[PDB]
Amino acid sequence: KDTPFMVQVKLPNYKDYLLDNKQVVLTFKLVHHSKKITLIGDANKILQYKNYFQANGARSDIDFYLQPTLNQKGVVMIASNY
Amino acid sequence: KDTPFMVQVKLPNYKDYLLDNKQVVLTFKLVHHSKKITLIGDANKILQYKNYFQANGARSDIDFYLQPTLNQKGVVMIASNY
Repeated sequence: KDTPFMVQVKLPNYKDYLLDNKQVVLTFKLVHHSKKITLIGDANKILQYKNYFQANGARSDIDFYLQPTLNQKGVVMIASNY
Repeated sequence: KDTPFMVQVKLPNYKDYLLDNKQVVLTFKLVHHSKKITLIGDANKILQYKNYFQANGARSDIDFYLQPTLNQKGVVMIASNY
């Protein structure tokens, strides 16, 4: 069956991210295949990302873990199928 | 411009991996996008994988890192574009 994976990607400010079409498509393929998503960064930034994926169809059986940080630039997303 | 990534996948023994076409194709998609590949597992097994990726990966700019362990169940592969 599917190869167990963990993918960590470095994402920009939510605003700039929406302007990077290739990055947006990549993150949605990641979410599509994941059962666990962790977002690390400023609390408001990671909420933007969480809500955006959920607003666009992310299943309720995907577990989102928010790790707020202080004075950290950007967002880190970790996606896993286990 | 490309999203910085690090992908960690769990692979079976080399001889079983060769029979999983979907897993073979996935690992070469990883190789094709990576600048660094780390293989963690039994010294003989991670060498088989390294040689396979070097011979058939069609990339000349990848740095391969070997981490021998005493684990006998498969190997862990970490692929990154930084």
